[PDB]
Amino acid sequence: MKIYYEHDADLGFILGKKVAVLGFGSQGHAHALNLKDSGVDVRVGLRKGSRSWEKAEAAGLRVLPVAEAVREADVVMVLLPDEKQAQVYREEVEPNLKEGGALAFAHGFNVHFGQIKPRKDLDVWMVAPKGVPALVAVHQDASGSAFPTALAYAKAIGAARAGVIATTFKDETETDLFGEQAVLCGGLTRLIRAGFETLVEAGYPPEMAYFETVHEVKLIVDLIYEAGLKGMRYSISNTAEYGDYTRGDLAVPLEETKRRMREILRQIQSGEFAREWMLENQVGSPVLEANRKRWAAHPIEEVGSRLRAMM
Amino acid sequence: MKIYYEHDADLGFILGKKVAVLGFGSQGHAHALNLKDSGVDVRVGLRKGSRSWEKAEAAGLRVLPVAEAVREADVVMVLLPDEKQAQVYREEVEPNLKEGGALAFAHGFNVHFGQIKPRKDLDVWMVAPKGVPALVAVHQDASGSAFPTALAYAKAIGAARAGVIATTFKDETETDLFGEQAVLCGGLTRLIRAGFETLVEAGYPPEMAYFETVHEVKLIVDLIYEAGLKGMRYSISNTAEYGDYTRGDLAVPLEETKRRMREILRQIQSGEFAREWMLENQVGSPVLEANRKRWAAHPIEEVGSRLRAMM
Ligand SMILES: [Mg+2]
Ligand SMILES: [Mg+2]
Repeated sequence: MKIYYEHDADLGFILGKKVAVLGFGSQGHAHALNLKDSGVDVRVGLRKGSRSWEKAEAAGLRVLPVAEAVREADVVMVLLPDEKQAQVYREEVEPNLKEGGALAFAHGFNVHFGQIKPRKDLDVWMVAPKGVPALVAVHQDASGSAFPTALAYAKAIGAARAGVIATTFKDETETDLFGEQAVLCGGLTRLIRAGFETLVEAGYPPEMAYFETVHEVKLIVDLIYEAGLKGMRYSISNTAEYGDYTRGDLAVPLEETKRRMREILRQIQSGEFAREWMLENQVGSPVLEANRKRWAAHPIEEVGSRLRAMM
Repeated sequence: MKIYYEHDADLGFILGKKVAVLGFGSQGHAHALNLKDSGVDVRVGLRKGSRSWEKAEAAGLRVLPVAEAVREADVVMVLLPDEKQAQVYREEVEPNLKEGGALAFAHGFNVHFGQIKPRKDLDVWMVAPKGVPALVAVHQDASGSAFPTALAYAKAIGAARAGVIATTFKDETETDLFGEQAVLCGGLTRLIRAGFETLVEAGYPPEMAYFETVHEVKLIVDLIYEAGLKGMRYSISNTAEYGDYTRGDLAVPLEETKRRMREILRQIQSGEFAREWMLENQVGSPVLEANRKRWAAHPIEEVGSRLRAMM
C-alpha cells in the first residue's frame, strides 16, 4: 500500500490558494491554525454571533459568514458534523464556490453516500488525520491537479510527517463506520457492560466490578497501542496471558462474532445504515436521544463517577 | 463500601518493623523504594547473581539472599509471579519467618486457591495498588493488628492518597482473573481480531483495518477512562454514537455474552481455572507457549509493526 512523505508533497500546490475552513470544532481549529502557520491564506466561515466565531477571532484568524468565506476561496474544507454538511453545501457552498474550485473534507460520508453531489467542475478530495499519519483521497479531479493539491494540504497541516496513505472515500467511510460500530464503540461498550453486570449480579462490589471491567482497560490498550497484541501479552503476567489465551474465545467466539460483524458491514456497504441515520436526523433524532438517556442511567455510571471523584 | 485515607492510617504500625520485599519487578521496585523513602527499614530478597540483584543495589537498597532477608524481617512482602510463590514460600519463607510474623502480598491468588497455606501464627494480608487507589485485605489476623499494619503499609508506599478500599483475598483474586479473561485481555483481543479479520476478508487494506480496529481503540478508552461511557459517547461524533447505540448489541449480544461470561466466572470460582493453570506450569506450560507462537504469527502483528514503525 502506497505511502507518501513530506518530500513527496509540494507546498506550491496550496500556498498559492485561498482556503475556507467551514466549522471550528477541534478539527476546524487544528486545520485552520496549522494552515496559517504554514503560511497559507486561510479564513474560517462561521455563523455570526456563534461561540466558535468569537473563539476563532481570539486565535487570531480571519472570520467571515459562510457565504462570504466561500466566495473568497479557491479551496473549501468542510469540517462540520456529517448531518449538517448537506444543507450547508446546498444553500451556501454550491452557489458561491468558483468554477473549477476545490471542495475538501476530512470524512467521506457525505460524498460517498450521496448526501452531497458535487458540481462536475469541482475538485473533490479528502485529508483525514488520525506521529499522526493521515489518509488522502480524491473523489473527483476536474482540474487535473486534485491529488498534488490534497498532498500539499496534508503537509501544510502537518500530517505528512508520519506518512500519508492513499485511499478512497469508500474505504475511509466504510471502515470508519465499521470500526465504530463493531469494535471501538459499539462492541467495546457491550463487552464492558456485560462483564460489569456479570460481576455485580454474582455478588461482587460494584466498585471492584468497575475496576476490573472498565478502569483497567486503559492499561491493556496502552500496551496494544505501543506494541500490538504480542507486546501486550508479553507485559502482563503469565497468569493473565494464560487466561486470555484460554478463555477469550469463550467470551467472544470467533465465527459467531464475525458472522454478526459481516451483517454490520453489510448494512454499511448497502447504504442502509446511511439511510437510517439520515432519516433519524429528519425527525429530531429520537432514537439517539432515547438511547442516550437510558445509558446515562446505567448503574455503571454512578459507580464510575464516584470512583473517578475519589481518585 | 468502606474507604480509608491517609489520616485513617497510622504509620506507627509499620515504621517500627523490618520489611523484606521478595522480588524486584516493577512492583518490587516501587514497593521497596517508597518504603525506604517513607523511612521504613527495608531489604530486598533476591537470588545471588540475578539481574534484579544488581538493579536493586544500583537503586541504593540493601540486598540479601531470600533466606537471609526473611530471617531479618518482621513483614515479608512477596512480589513474585503467581506460579513461583509457592515454592519460595515452602522452601525459604516458612522455615525462616519469625513466630508471629506478617506475610503480605499484592495478589491474593496463591493464598485464596490454597497454593500457600500460611502457618497459623502468621498475620496474612494484602495491599494491591492499581491518584492510584489500592485494595487491602486481611486473610489471617494472628497478632490482632494485621489490619492497621496493612493500612500503614499502604500509606507508606503511597497508596492511601487516592484511597484504600477494604476487600477480601477472594474478591480481589476472582474479579481480577475474571476481568482479565472476560473483558480486559481475553475478550478485548477477540473482538479486535474479529473486526480486523472481517475487514481484511471483505477486501479492505489491512492498514486501514488495523487503524479502525486496533490503533483507534486508545482514543475511545482514554475517554472512558477520564469520563465513563457517558463522556465517551458525548465526545465522539453523533454518527459514531448512533452507530454504537444501534449496532453494538449485534456485535456483542447481551444475554449470550453474559451466559458465556458466567461460565468463565464459574471456572474461576470452582477452583478449576486455578487447577488448570497450576498443572500447566507443572509440565512446562506447553499450552501457554503454543498459543504465544500462534498469536505472534497472526497477520495483525506484521501490519501493526509496519504501521507503528512509519508513525
Ligand atoms: Mg470514491
Ligand atoms: Mg479471604
